[PDB]
Amino acid sequence: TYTVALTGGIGSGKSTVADEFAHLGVTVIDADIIARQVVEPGTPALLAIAERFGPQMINDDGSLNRRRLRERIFAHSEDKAWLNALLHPLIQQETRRQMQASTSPYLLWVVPLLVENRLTDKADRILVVDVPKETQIERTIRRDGVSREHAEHILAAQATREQRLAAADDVIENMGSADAVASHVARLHDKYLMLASQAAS
Ligand SMILES: [Cl-]
Repeated sequence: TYTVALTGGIGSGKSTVADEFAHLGVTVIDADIIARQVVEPGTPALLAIAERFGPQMINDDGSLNRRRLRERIFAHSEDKAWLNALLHPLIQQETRRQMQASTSPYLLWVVPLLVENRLTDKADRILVVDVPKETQIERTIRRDGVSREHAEHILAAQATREQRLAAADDVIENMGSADAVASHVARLHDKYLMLASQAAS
């Protein structure tokens, strides 16, 4: 199916742009959403994690205590392989299920932190969600609880803003009034619908 890659640095806010495409009926595939789904309350994988490592892995509301799991892996790198063997098949299965269940004219792929292959290996078009560097820093602090200096270190190690803008086919600035961002999404949606029709001919 016709696929648009949604990319953006940490602190771009790109998940809110993805949500706007979802509101227009577009299937959104996001590895971070899928990874959370496979360890949701009541899941066999969450049970296995808690039975191995302890009841602190489960919050009062039944969900995974993510910090407790990161602490376990930080103290015991030898458990990474077990956790991968548990979760990887589930993530792959759910990714493929979501792809096969899609009936929309095109798909939006939310590009993860790790970019080690050309985006065009999966995608027909690349949409970058751009914000000023100061905005990236502020949004990273507020979402991850890191210091400003830590945020700067994270950003310096990602692709630069100029590199991301140059690689894009389209750019959406995730700034200003939310209604204008949504109208910009709607315009890009129309472009992608037309490109999907052209590709299908
Ligand atoms: Cl194109």
